[PDB]
Amino acid sequence: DIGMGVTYLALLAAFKVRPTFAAGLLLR
Repeated sequence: DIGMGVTYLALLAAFKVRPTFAAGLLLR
């Protein structure tokens, strides 16, 4: 695609923001 490398890195990695709350909930 025009930019599949952006989705596989953003929509695949950057997308992981939900669990980022519990994953780093230890930080205050």
